[PDB]
Amino acid sequence: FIKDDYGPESRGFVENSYLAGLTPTEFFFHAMGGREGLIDTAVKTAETGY
DNA sequence: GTATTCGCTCTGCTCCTTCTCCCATCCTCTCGATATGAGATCAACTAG
Repeated sequence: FIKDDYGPESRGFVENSYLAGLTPTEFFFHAMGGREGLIDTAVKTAETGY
């Protein structure tokens, strides 16, 4: 991306469906979001269990 | 003789420092590391 690109593509809007398939940038941004979910799931457990 | 201070003490108030505590449950597997006898004392015999 160009510098200072606040457009939807650049900042992680996946304009495709799962049937259409994600583009490589959409794939990476989606992996980032899913990683957030995985970290939350793996980090909340200790602190909720305590 | 009372102002007036004034030195000194008594808390007491924030704050910074220390220190001590805690950090889900359960389960499977692999892998590495991790002396000896002589003399003395005593007590049980073991008989005289």
